Amino acid sequence: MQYKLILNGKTLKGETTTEAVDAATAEKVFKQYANDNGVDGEWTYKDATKTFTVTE
Repeated sequence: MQYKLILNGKTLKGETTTEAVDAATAEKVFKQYANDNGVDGEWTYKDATKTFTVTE
């Protein structure tokens, strides 16, 4: 499924997607994508719109 990630912060902001087979994999990959770009923050997940949010 296409999961989404929303980024709120100053180091990084905007939206990005990933095709992952479930929400555990999608979570390892988005958190990898955040560490790549310097992002440290708090995470929510919303199984109803398959969407992750991280806010710095």
